[PDB]
Amino acid sequence: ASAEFNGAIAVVTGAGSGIGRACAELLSRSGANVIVADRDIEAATRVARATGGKTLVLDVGEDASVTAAANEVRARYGVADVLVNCAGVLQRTLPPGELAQREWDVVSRIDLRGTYLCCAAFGAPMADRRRGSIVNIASVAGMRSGPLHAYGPAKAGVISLTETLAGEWGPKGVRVNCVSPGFTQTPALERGFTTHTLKADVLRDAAALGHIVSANEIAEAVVFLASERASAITGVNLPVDAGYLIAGSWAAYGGLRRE
Amino acid sequence: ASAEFNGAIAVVTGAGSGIGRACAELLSRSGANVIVADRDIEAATRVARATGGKTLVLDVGEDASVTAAANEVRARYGVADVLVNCAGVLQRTLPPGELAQREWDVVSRIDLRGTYLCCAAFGAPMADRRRGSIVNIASVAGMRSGPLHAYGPAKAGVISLTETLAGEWGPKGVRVNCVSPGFTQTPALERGFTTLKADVLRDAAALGHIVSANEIAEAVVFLASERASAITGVNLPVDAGYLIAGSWAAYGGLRRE
Amino acid sequence: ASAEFNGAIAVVTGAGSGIGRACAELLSRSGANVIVADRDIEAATRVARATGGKTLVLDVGEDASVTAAANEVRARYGVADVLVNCAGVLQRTLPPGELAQREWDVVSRIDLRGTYLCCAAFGAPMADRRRGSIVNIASVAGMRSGPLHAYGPAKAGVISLTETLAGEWGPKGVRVNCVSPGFTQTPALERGFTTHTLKADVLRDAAALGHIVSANEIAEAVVFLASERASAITGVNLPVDAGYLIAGSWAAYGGLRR
Amino acid sequence: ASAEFNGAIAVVTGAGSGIGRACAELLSRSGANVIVADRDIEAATRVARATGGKTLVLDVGEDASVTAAANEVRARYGVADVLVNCAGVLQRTLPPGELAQREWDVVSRIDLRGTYLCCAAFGAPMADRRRGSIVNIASVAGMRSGPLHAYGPAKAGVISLTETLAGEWGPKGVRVNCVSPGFTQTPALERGFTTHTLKADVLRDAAALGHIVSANEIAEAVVFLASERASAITGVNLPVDAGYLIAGSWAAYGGLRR
Ligand SMILES: NC(=O)c1ccc[n+]([C@@H]2O[C@H](COP(=O)([O-])OP(=O)(O)OC[C@H]3O[C@@H](n4cnc5c(N)ncnc54)[C@H](O)[C@@H]3O)[C@@H](O)[C@H]2O)c1
Ligand SMILES: NC(=O)c1ccc[n+]([C@@H]2O[C@H](COP(=O)([O-])OP(=O)(O)OC[C@H]3O[C@@H](n4cnc5c(N)ncnc54)[C@H](O)[C@@H]3O)[C@@H](O)[C@H]2O)c1
Ligand SMILES: NC(=O)c1ccc[n+]([C@@H]2O[C@H](COP(=O)([O-])OP(=O)(O)OC[C@H]3O[C@@H](n4cnc5c(N)ncnc54)[C@H](O)[C@@H]3O)[C@@H](O)[C@H]2O)c1
Ligand SMILES: NC(=O)c1ccc[n+]([C@@H]2O[C@H](COP(=O)([O-])OP(=O)(O)OC[C@H]3O[C@@H](n4cnc5c(N)ncnc54)[C@H](O)[C@@H]3O)[C@@H](O)[C@H]2O)c1
Repeated sequence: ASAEFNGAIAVVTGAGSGIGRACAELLSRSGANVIVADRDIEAATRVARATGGKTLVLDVGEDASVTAAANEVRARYGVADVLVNCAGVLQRTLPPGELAQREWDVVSRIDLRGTYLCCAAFGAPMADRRRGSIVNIASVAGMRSGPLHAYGPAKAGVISLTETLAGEWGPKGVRVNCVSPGFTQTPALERGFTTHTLKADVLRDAAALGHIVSANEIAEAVVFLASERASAITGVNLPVDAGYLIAGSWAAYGGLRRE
Repeated sequence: ASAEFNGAIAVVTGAGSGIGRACAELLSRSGANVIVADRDIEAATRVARATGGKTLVLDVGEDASVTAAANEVRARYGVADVLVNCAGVLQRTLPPGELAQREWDVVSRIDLRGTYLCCAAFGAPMADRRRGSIVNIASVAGMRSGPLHAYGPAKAGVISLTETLAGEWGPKGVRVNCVSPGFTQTPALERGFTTLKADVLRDAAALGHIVSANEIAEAVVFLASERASAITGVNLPVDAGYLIAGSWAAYGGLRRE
Repeated sequence: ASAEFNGAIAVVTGAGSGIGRACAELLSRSGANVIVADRDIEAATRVARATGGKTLVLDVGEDASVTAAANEVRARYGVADVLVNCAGVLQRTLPPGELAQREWDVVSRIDLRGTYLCCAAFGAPMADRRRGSIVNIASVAGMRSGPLHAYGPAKAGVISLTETLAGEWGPKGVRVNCVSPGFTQTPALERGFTTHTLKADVLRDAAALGHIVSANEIAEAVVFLASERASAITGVNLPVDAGYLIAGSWAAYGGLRR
Repeated sequence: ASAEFNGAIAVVTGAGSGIGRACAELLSRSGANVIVADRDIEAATRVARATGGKTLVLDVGEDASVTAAANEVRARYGVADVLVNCAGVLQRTLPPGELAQREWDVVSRIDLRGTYLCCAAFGAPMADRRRGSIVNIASVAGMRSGPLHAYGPAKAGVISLTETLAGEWGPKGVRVNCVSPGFTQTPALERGFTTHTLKADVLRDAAALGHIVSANEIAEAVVFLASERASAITGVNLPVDAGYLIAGSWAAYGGLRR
């Protein structure tokens, strides 16, 4: 535990599960007053009870929901000091034509547009106040090819939006960065194992360190960038991926040189 | 003029103006049978008359329009050999909160989703046929910071989608690449001068030029052609050195004449 | 039919073999007056006889050789219109400690420093004359991880130097770009097969298009960038790799769908 | 507390001044046993008196110096747990031809080759023991164009080498990452002000946050990556630049909105 965020209001979207839960837990253990924001109130309530945080009902796919949630935070607590955008959904890894356009649309709406909605609603007041730190959650899938024709582009959009906002709000004292997880142990990744969409040993083999990343490891990088340890860092994308991005190019040379 | 695309069916979206028009002109001068596709039927027809191409009514923001256009092409001409995705719109350069969410949505719908709609509708038949070349139009704005919180992310999405498709369809023999224009002289840029200042754009590029639509088209046509037979999944900036020049300010700026 | 150079003077380093040979051949077929430059005069002569170009002895690891070559070009032909830096060497794919420091030093000296030597010697006069186009040869190995602790860094150095020079000389009308080949069929790649450092089917499998790149395919990209068809392109790195950079990230999803 | 190292041995090169000094200081405050390594014993002694660390004479431009220093660390303390490569030099911002080749060579030898020498000498034993964390210092100048035809390429080389080593040694449990500072307040930057090579207000204006980066701010990112809080991070380049990389592209739109 630490006092690094004592007094800080930290809104974490998607905080009921996975990466957002781990960020909420670490921010709370670091002293922050965490707003546990999720569309799933049961999950958010469980996390808030464990962290001492406060729940906020938030559907990032619904403009009215985001606007209302932002107004509730301002009225009840104050201008957010930290915003972490973890709400997101995955997609089936289907090629164009097999992937339903409806599925493509949902991924874009939640993962890119929903992050924009929250940055605008929670972050514009930060720029007005002249202080704040925003951390978005992108993905290695936003950085390289893969069978994710909605999720890849949406996460690449998050990397871009992190850069555009960092330039817009830098002169107003707000830092905006993003973390790009590799394959991270969460209930979403477990559902991929259950549908046989992914295989755990295949994911380990695809990473230079031979590990699947833990939600807590992602949260450490988010909290670093959200904190004053990162006071000079803005507009960056930090991959936390156990070396996934490193390993793929070794196959032409016979693969990683393993134990 | 050349025969490099003799016999090829080349669908160009947004071909009524600007970059798409220059691509249609150069593809036609290179021998292709150009399908001049646009939401603006009068503009498409002017370009088709000049190029010997054929018009195709296409609104990349309407799924039914894209599906019908792809079906017309397949029945009247055949499977496309080349698809160039130039249809697109710009946005007002407003910060979050000032930019209307409706404006953000339109840009994402046309510039990213509309390119996906056309890649799926025209490009899946290419993958089934085991040959084709697709060139998307991104932007330097998809590569660096700027005051375009819809357009930047959408164009970054185009760069990503070019990569994801190149991997999906590489084993089926379809190459997918993208060109990222800098500031390019088109009627859309002229509307910016009447938001943007021409001297400022020249100063922001290492070569001191605004890119012409024809210069963009040369890069598109290179990537679409067999001169690029081993090139897939790449983003080619055609920007007069905009991406190069910004980092010089800390050292006193470009060292000019 | 790829471009027209109208007699432009084009100096190609490493032009006796592989990528440089293919660049010299296509430039000559495209109307350029090619200067076939190489450390191996016998290989340069063979290529120059086939291209109608002229030979130039050039060892990019020897400062005096680069200076003397630039002086010969200036006196005999004039300032170059095009420079293509293809001279290069590979390395054994050994981890640090197994890799001899002497091997590391050679690769850095030839592949990065030697390209800098030629850009300074042949390219500064281009900037003085307010025109020219320079194409460097980097590699996908300068863009991603691999067992190449000298060659990767040197080729990443070439990508950077392309950007730095593009900015220095952009205002003087000189474009500077680079091509990053993937695995390309040359005698240097053949030595990787013979020594069993590389396996041809493994290289095809590692590319989204399932091919090894040909030297001519690299030359087409070099010639495009060197030509007026690329008059607005500067400071860019163009990968020509059959989709090597694309394919590696698919393994986590079960690999390429073949 | 930024991190806890529990007595881990941390070798910091260039630790007598600037970024290396700040890294040594924060590592010591975070519980590491710091080895303050520098070519200048006087500066290293001053830093080590403040950190309780131990001094090591190290010239990263002399192979025998690096080898002897690694042997002394192994003999006196053990295999390093952490290595931070901060030894470096800048260059005059001159175009090719005006920049002496001797100046180009020094920058490449110290900034890229010297980092490779240290990664090989101190890092191969880490891979052998199956544990360690290495942080290299690159620069934003290794990521974008500028008037730095040696320093840009050398620092791009460091970003590459970080990736190549991360792949080589990842399977042996060693993480390798790098930090790319922007303009950072050190004696080296002050020499740029004194020579009027740089102007402080120009550097602030070129960053989205309007600041010059402090040496301590760089050290925080180095210590995060070196620590177990970054146990899943390898092969990455983390810019710490107050938004320099963000700001340049705004000029076309009228500049930053201040
Ligand atoms: N798990 C991975 O391997 C991985 C990898 C890369 C990126 N990511 C990204 O990290 C973030 C979280 O991933 P996760 O693994 O923690 O998934 P998760 O399913 O375990 O948690 C996601 C949370 O987001 C909430 N949520 C979903 N849609 C929402 C909506 N419209 N409005 C509000 N809340 C919504 C969910 O209720 C859920 O609690 C996502 O952006 C994900 O794309 C995850
Ligand atoms: N001009 C530049 O500086 C510049 C820079 C970077 C990127 N781009 C991109 O190049 C592409 C073309 O730009 P331009 O300068 O030629 O603009 P332009 O206005 O001159 O031409 C754009 C064409 O797209 C058509 N179009 C717009 N929406 C459409 C829709 N839903 N369906 C079908 N057609 C539609 C328009 O009718 C028009 O004919 C765009 O993607 C643009 O974002 C332009
Ligand atoms: N073949 C590939 O797969 C591949 C991949 C990526 C990059 N590259 C790069 O392409 C360029 C050409 O490679 P290649 O495959 O054609 O090799 P190659 O052996 O077929 O030809 C290389 C030429 O460079 C000459 N040369 C070597 N050192 C020289 C020196 N100091 N001075 C003058 N000439 C010298 C050689 O005599 C030879 O003629 C190199 O830079 C290489 O690193 C090659
Ligand atoms: N200051 C900046 O703005 C900035 C920006 C980007 C990157 N960097 C990089 O950070 C690192 C340190 O920069 P700094 O500002 O702290 O410089 P500095 O002059 O303040 O300190 C550098 C230290 O490196 C030592 N050193 C130099 N050459 C050496 C050699 N052969 N062997 C051993 N020690 C040697 C010096 O004795 C000195 O103590 C460098 O790699 C630099 O390139 C600095």
